[PDB]
Amino acid sequence: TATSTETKTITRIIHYVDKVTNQNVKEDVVQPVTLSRTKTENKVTGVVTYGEWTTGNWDEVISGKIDKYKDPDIPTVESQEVTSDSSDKEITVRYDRLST
Repeated sequence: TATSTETKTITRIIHYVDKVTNQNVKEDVVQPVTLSRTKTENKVTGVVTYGEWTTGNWDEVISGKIDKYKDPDIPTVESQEVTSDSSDKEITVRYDRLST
């Protein structure tokens, strides 16, 4: 009965770009969540059993105001539950320059 732990990381990245030029107007926000489960192996029979994975959450991220730009298309990126079935995500928040 040998016990070990398996872990994996699921990540959401938020990008902030100019709507037209696609230049990044803010630093990326990177949200890694590391889930785990127990692994039990009988070394005589070779039988391996796995426990349930933990769960996580990508936190809400408010898109800040940037000088010279209108309000972002997405004012806030919502928090999201992360499970072992979740895939990595990328979200792009877009800012358009003032009309002036």
